[PDB]
Formats: sequence, C-alpha cells, structure tokens
Amino acid sequence: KKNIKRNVEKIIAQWDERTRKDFGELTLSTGLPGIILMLAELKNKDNSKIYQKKIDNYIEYIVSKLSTYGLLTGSLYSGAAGIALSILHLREDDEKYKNLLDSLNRYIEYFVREKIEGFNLENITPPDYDVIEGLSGILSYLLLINDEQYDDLKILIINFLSNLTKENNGLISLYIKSENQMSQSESEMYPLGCLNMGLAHGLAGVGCILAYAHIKGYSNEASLSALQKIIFIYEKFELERKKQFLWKDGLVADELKKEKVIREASFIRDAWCYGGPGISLLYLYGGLALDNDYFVDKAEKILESAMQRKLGIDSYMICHGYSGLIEICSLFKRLLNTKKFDSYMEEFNVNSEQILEEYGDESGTGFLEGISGCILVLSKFEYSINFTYWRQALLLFDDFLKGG
Ligand SMILES: [Zn+2]
Repeated sequence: KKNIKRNVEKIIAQWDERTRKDFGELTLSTGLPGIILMLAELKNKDNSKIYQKKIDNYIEYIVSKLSTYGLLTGSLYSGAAGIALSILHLREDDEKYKNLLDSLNRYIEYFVREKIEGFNLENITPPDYDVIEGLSGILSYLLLINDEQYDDLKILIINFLSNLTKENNGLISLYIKSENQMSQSESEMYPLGCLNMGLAHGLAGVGCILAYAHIKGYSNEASLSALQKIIFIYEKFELERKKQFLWKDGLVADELKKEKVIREASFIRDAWCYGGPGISLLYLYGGLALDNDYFVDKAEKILESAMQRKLGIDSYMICHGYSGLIEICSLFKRLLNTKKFDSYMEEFNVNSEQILEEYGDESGTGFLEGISGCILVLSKFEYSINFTYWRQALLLFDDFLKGG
C-alpha cells in the first residue's frame, strides 16, 4: 500500500507550514505530539531519515514554545504527559531527549501533587480523574517509567483514585453533579448529575488504570478493592436481554440507589471513549489482574457484541470511530491469542485504501480524531513492531502480561 506514504507527506507539509508560523498544536489530541508518534512509527519505511528530521524539527519547535509560554497542564491529551509520551522512545538516543523528558517528568510530578492538594470533592468533574485530562491518563504515562523515584507519586495517584470509589453522599464519590459536567449538553442531559461510565471520562478508565498499576507492582488492598467495586458496578448496571453487553454513558443517583437502571438512554454508541469496546478493556484487564477467567471470557463477548453491532459508528477515527474498535481487537488478539476478531481486522485492512482517501478533512490531522490516528492503526498492521508508546494513550497495554 503506497497510499500511507502520500498521505504522510501531505501531513508533513501541513505541519511544516504551521510551524513556520496556538495551544492546540502542542497537544496529543490534535497537535504535534500525535504527529511525532505517527512519523516515529514509520522508522522501517524508506523515508525514515526525512521523518526523524521532521520529528526533531517538531520537537525543537515544541521546546521553543514551552520555554516561551510554559504549560498549564500535565495532562495526557493536552499537557506534559502527552508530549513526554510522544518522545519517550527517544530517551536513550541523545542527552537532549532525556533532558527534555526529565523536565517534563518533574513538571508532571509538581503538577499532580499540586492538583491533589487543592482538590475539592464538592466540585469533582471528569478532567480531575479521567484519561483525557485527569490523573488516570497521567498515570498511564507514569507507569512506563521504571525509575523508583516516581514510586511515591504513583502511590499518591493510585490512593487518590481508589478513594474516589468510596461512598460519600451517604453514598457517591465519582458522581458528577449536573453543574460539574464537561459541557452544557451534558449538564442538560444530566440535570440531576450522573456517574460517568465511559472509558475516556468515567469509571472504566479508573478501573483499567488500577488493574494496570497492580500488574506493574503498584497496588494495595484498597486499590484492589476499588477495582473490584468498579467491576461489580459494571456487572450490576449492565443492560439486559436484547441489550446484553450494553451500558448507558451515565448512571443517575436514583438508579444507583435502586441498584437498577430506571431510565433508558436515548443514545448509546460502540466506541473506545464510551460504550462496549472501551468497557471490554476493564473486564480484560480486571480479569487478567484479578486472575478471574469469567471476566476475561466476558471481555471477549462484550467486544465481539460491539464488533458485530457497531452502534453509532460513522467514521474511522480513533476516539469514537472504527479504527479505535479495530485497535482494541488487535490488543485482545495480542494478549489472548484469540482469533475472534480476525475477520474484522482482515476486512479493515482490505478496505484500507478507501479508508484514507475518504477520510474527512474536517477531523483535522491529529491523533484522537484526525487522520494520523488512523494511519497509526494501519501502520502497525503492516509492520507490528511498535517503535513508540502511542498505545499507552488509549490504555492498550502490550506489556500487561510481561510482569514487573
Ligand atoms: Zn470519543
């Protein structure tokens, strides 16, 4: 397939122009860190010395912007952890990469410690704890660093997350008040608030990160109890019968008090960020971390249901499109050696040319929603050695069974 090369070239031209002349451009979500990851994964390819030059260009461009403006966030998708993830594989190549990563890490530790200190549980909102902007996503990156100086930070985050699974409002903690929803659509969708049940912004994501922390060597009775409780909550509120393997995006106070779903959702979708595909990671990781065969076997059934169904899928993007579903299947196959998703993976790769050509320009070039995320997926099918840690950003943990 010669069409990856053409597309990459145009992406490079877009970013060469942009750097020759805003906040978004330093983010994993939409900016240079996602671009650096896509190009870095193309190292086997013929133009890889040109690609490494661009990477270094974009890196120097990044430090220059950091030196002038600073960062306001340590977050995986908008802050220092996403920038650090994007260059982590270069750590031992040159002193300049290691120097940059050390700065990022110290800022991250400062950032997290400062966040936990000024935390007010009454104002708890998803970016506090979540994958995209919060501590779960930051921990995903942190757990790739083997330096024991970060042990204290890791444990501080782990304890802080676990404690959010405790009952508060009499009963509550992770519950989000209507006022503290991330946008007004959600404020109006949830006028009495909700417990967010998505991977990206909710309970599954905390669960995954706690399971991953345990296999990495970082857990205590309380974090394991947080993980168990999270899975128990998924098991309790799972939809039934014709809606087996489905979950609403959010659970409201009364439903939680009743311990059943009361009001049906208007819109559930099959996505990484919300719904079955992302939720299947919780069961997979929980099942492997807790040595529960039932959870692992359920994880497969949940994902398989979503692959069959593809509820709400209208694009090939990572976040809530088909490339994200595919990459999750590829992770299942890698860890379990399951053949269940082989046909979907094969069909996606057969359709690869049409996927890139019809890929919207409206989604931009970035990782999370843009074309470069799709290229990353397609590229690791063609050459499965990962030169980078890009998968960490999606909580796809290739090392989950490598131990600690
Ligand atoms: Zn999404």
